[PDB]
Amino acid sequence: DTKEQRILRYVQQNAKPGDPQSVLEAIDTYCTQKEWAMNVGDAKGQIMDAVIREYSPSLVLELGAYCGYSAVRMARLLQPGARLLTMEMNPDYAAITQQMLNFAGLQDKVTILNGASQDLIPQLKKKYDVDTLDMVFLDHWKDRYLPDTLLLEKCGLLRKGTVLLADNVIVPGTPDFLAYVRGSSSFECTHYSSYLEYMKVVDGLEKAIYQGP
Ligand SMILES: O=C(NCCCCCn1ccnc1)c1cc(-c2ccc(F)cc2)cc(O)c1O
Ligand SMILES: [K+]
Ligand SMILES: [Mg+2]
Repeated sequence: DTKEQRILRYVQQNAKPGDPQSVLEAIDTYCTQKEWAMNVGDAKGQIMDAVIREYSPSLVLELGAYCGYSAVRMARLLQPGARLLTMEMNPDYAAITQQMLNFAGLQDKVTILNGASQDLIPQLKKKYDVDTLDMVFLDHWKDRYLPDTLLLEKCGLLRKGTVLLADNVIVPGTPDFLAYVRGSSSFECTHYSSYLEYMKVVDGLEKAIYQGP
């Protein structure tokens, strides 16, 4: 019995099917009262919501799904017809995320891609019929934020205005990614100071808007 299975069971028994807000509230209650887990959380989640509402992206890519908390958070605010693709290397987490989206009634808006982001990103154009991405949410291996951002550019997946939103830039931290985007004329950066999910520890989101080559 895993922590991720316990979170999914808790949602199924304490939230309303087809109600994404109740799913988010149940995950946040479980993680504050029972066991911490690496979901983006409500503090950083409110900043995510404000970014999503500002840009109303039609196609979002997420790197790292975990239990589907951030996928539910983003997908619930997407416009009819807009889509989210989420890459998850851990098959057990991918199965939890699929069941979380199904319970939230968001399954038609989100596609889980099982595998490594370094292998899946080069297949987006030809296999998944992607042209360019409107937004990317980075929440996977912290040492992969920079290489995958460089890979997205190489693959022609970024366009002028693509919004990169990165979790955990302070804790655990993404020092090479932060230094790179903040020092590059190809990105316009904004830091949103906040708190590590379910903890009185400072963390933050970085928004890095791609400006073209
Ligand atoms: O490691 C994290 N995420 C990546 C999980 C593996 C992704 C693998 N993958 C998925 C797809 N392709 C590759 C993470 C960790 C923490 C944290 C903070 C404080 C602490 F004391 C311990 C941990 C907080 C988060 O918010 C995080 O996201
Ligand atoms: K999450
Ligand atoms: Mg995170």
